[PDB]
Amino acid sequence: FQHMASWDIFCSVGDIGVTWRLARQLAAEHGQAVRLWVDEPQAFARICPRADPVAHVQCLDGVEVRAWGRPWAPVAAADVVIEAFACELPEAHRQAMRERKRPSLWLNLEYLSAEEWIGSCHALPSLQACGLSKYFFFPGFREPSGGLLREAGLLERRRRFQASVSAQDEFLASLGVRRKVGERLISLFAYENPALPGWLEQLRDARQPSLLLVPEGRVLADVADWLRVATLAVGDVHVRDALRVQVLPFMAQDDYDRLLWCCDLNAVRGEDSFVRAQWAGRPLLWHIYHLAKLEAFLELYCAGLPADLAENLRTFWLAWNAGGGLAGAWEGLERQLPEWRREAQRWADEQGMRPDLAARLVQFYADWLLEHHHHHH
Repeated sequence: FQHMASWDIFCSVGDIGVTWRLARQLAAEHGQAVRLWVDEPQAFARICPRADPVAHVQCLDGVEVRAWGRPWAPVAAADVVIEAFACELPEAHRQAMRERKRPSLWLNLEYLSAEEWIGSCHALPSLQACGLSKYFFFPGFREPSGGLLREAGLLERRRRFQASVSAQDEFLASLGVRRKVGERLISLFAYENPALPGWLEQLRDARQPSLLLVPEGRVLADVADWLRVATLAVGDVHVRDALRVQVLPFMAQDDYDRLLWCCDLNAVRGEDSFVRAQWAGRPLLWHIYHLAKLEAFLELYCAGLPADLAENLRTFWLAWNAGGGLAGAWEGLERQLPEWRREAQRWADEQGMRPDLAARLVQFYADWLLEHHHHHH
């Protein structure tokens, strides 16, 4: 015998990547029964290639992935129901949650923020009209908060990977990529940005060579325009003096981790990859889909950095997200990449000591359950 609870996770497409990662970890590491309800199967196919876009129910990585139908097909409610990123539950599911002998624990999983105030709202109950309460669950970088998603053994695996030239070379070769000696590796997952050409020009004109790895999409179209090339296909390589550009193939989440672990600088987008780039223990650039979140993260992340690096890093990140002048900050920032890399490893190690979000979520249910029946803890 072992304890197992059931979890309903609803996501309407914040970042399906975050919800899928959480669902997988609840099933794999905690042995929970997880149903993931997705209202857009095409969005889920983006993040999970092996899925069936027409199947109403399918089991992937121990998670029961179900289509969020219109109209909603009534089902019984799980022990825990998570609304990811303030999507609205089906009316019949709220009834199902109420009808249980023990009503479902109702959680809202919030977007990640470094803002200090989320600590005052984490685990806050809110009595709803139907008579149930829902609890806000705020991921965060400091206590109190719901922590960050992080798989068991992740940093140990990352350290072994980064310590092995052959593991890195073999992985990059599986993407079609071969690093040149002395070439800095930069991954570029971003949104459209008018400041990108000025930054490409700085990479082209530098003394140290760079390899810029770019996935298909809108930014790739902008890179093609700057290259003055009509089409950029997966595997294509173009050289402009010190800058080499290569187009990446599609990558599942775990392979994207390995790419982050190889690169010397990862430009990332979206809430999931922002955290994955931090676990990589490497310099990163975050493009956000906002000023309060950006500035709050910079305050915390830069707190332990030397003043000169912190100034150039903040200036570059703010300009990267404002689309403004990038020249001055990058020149100074590029010269500080080795120092920044040592600080990025320290940051990942420090965050790695905090209990991870999935563990906090399972513990929240345990304590809630014991309190519901007025038992000791």
